[PDB]
Amino acid sequence: SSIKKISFVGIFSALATLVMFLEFPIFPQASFLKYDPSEIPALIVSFLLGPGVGMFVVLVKDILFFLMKSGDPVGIAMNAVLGMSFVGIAGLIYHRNKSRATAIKGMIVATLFATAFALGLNALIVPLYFEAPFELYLKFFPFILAFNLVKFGIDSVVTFFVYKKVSSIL
Ligand SMILES: Cc1cc2nc3c(=O)[nH]c(=O)nc-3n(C[C@H](O)[C@H](O)[C@H](O)CO)c2cc1C
Repeated sequence: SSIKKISFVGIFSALATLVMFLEFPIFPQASFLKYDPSEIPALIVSFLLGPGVGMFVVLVKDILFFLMKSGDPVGIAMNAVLGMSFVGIAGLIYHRNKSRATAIKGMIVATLFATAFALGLNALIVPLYFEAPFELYLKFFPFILAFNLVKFGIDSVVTFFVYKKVSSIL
């Protein structure tokens, strides 16, 4: 039944939006970087149903969060762009031969791409957002690499240990 999958997707974008209110800065200096575990639900959906569906969960969840927090379109756009890359790369790698090996490799390749991708965009957004010299991005660089690494690392480890316990329940 597709309605069982629509239910699953609709449920998991609702939890992805709720859990986002738990955001907090891991680094008090780079306080604009806030961690939230909202992509663990999307990565589960990506793994159990397809990369495109998991990315769709990230977009629905961030749209809903922006309407409730309209004060930050820049900081939600970057979360949306990175979350869909991370959960997209991981699911595409993994679905070519569903196993833990390509689940593990899917999340590592996705984590390192999203982090480099973050560094490239965080290189272009930080000076504009703070109306500051490129100096400041280089000052933020060690926090940016460390943060998007811990964020998508913990999201990978958590997802890895939970998402087949989720396939059993279905
Ligand atoms: C300037 C700016 C840069 C951000 N950079 C990253 C990033 O590089 N990697 C990431 O995972 N999240 C990043 N975020 C995600 C951030 O936690 C999210 O957008 C929050 O809603 C910002 O308050 C960034 C946010 C902002 C505002």
